[PDB]
Amino acid sequence: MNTPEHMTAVVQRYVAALNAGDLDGIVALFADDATVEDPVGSEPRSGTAAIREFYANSLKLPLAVELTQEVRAVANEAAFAFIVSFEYQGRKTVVAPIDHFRFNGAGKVVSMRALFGEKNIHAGA
Amino acid sequence: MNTPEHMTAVVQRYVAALNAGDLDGIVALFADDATVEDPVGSEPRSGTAAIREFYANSLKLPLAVELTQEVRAVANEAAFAFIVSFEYQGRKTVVAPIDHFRFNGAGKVVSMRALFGEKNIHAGA
Repeated sequence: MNTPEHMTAVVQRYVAALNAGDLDGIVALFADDATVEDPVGSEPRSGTAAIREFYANSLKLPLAVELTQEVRAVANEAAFAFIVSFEYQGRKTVVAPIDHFRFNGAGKVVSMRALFGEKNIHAGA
Repeated sequence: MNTPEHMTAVVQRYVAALNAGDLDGIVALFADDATVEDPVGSEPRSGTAAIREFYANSLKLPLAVELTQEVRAVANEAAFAFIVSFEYQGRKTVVAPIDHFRFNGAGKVVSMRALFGEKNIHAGA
């Protein structure tokens, strides 16, 4: 049963798994036929193996991710604002997206879409 | 041409029109065949006349709306966090949703979805 409480719990488990580099913990949140479109507009990775590799690549560098506002949960859907920070060659970068999950009956994520553009990437020189 | 700058400008014009109770200014932002789903899950109002009435009802009470974070704009889509505040019978209420716009080629809004649930409605007693 998809209650706002469950969907909010899932967003928190997702954010925490990213921080820990827990690939199994992230993949376990998705339906086997789920899709990920990161960022919006590109072509969606489909299925368990594609999704795992995507995150395996994202987690090449250590990410510090945190929710910046309350999670919005309603009718099998959740949206949340957060920031992902990482350093590279002495430069600290902060990506500030808004993600959107859609859950299935079983309470698993069937689709994920990360919305952010160049104006949401904040890196120094 | 839908540039992030245009889409961000539209979100700002939308938020300002709500604050002013400028119904023509809000409706002018949408495509004639646009849809509004407020909140997510319910049934979408379709077309210019339905959309105008919806907002005419929302604007029964004076709304104070403000963007709380940067607007996320990418590939014909924009998402933003904001709060709508209003008073009623001595009670101040704050709704904290995340809206999602999808633009057409002409740069007009073809669809709007407001995502927020009971946990995003913050009223006193």
